[PDB]
Amino acid sequence: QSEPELKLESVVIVSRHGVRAPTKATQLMQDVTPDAWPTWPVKLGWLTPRGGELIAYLGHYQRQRLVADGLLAKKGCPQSGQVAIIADVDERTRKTGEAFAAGLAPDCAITVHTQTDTSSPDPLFNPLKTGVCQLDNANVTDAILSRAGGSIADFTGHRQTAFRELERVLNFPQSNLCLKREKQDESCSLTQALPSELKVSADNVSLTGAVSLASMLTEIFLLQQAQGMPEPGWGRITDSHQWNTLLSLHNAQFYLLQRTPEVARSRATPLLDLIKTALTPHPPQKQAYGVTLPTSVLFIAGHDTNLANLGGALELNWTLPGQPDNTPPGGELVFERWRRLSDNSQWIQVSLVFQTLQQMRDKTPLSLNTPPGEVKLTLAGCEERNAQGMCSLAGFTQIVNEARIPACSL
Ligand SMILES: [Hg+2]
Ligand SMILES: [Hg+2]
Ligand SMILES: [Hg+2]
Ligand SMILES: [Hg+2]
Repeated sequence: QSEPELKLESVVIVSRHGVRAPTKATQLMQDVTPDAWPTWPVKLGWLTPRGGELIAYLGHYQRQRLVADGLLAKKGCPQSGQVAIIADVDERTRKTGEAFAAGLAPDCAITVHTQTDTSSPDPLFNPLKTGVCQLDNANVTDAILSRAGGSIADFTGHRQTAFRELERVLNFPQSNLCLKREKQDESCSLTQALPSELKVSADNVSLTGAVSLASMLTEIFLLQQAQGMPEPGWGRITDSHQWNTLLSLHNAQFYLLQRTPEVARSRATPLLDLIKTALTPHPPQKQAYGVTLPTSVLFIAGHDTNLANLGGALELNWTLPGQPDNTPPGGELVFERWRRLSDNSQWIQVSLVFQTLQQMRDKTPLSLNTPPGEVKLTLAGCEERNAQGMCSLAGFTQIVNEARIPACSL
């Protein structure tokens, strides 16, 4: 029988937390719609039990997947120091680490390690926020505007179709913001009512106005859908074309703020370093958290921003069939190191594993027979590839070494 020419020796998964309740409930959010936003079963920004289940499903699937690839045993708890789970200090990331462990190795109680001080932010997930390093204001301002086509105005102008679709779902025309409009000489418009400005600081970048509101609102509609709520968007979202149109406003903000190299490289350095060191063969040592690397499987519970920063820094681009959000809840950036049996050469493969919006909505259990969506990624700047199109260890290491910003390493 034909035998595999490659052998999986290491897996590093950077995952976004699972489905959570919206992070905010502001006055603006209520003024752009005459309707009442549905309530959630958990606290704002917290993981919902359903979100935990969905993550557990992926954990269940990865276990079956890894067993078939021979990296994890089919029975029993993984051997000590074989599986490592790290998570940002947030409740939602911590719980995602627990949901994955429970799904990967039920009743095994794998430890979810986090930074010791959980009341302070973890630089691993954003070195800017803690001051490890800073953004070049002028340079970042120029790069974002450049990618925006010169101005945020031209940027939004090109997405008015998506913006009017959002207004339709919000019944924005009968909203307070619209009704108490002073300049009613003109038609109600989200981009007009809320001009979007680019704000760049040493430790942060943001978009004010309709761009960020739209990006948040559309994500909330997706969350309702994934959460299984009766009628996401008050029942005004009836087809896949509408889902994509709405979410495009979300992916668009991430394109500008999280994918832009001038922000991405810096923001992803700590993770880039952890990933490379975890994938590079070495004797069981550390990098932080009281966890030994290298190992066999490393699961990192983070955020969508991290997935986008890594994509931008590694020059990885993707679209997920059946999933309008490019960095969906539970979404996994999978890094694997395979060894070519023929000559013992090392190769790295990158994928994006995720549950389609329907698999979330229907809470469909995952397995080898019913796997989650998956897209094999190609490192744009990698020259030395193998038959399967994987990048060589050396090639990948070169890519990581040039993308990272040393001043931002931990
Ligand atoms: Hg720990
Ligand atoms: Hg190490
Ligand atoms: Hg490792
Ligand atoms: Hg998102």
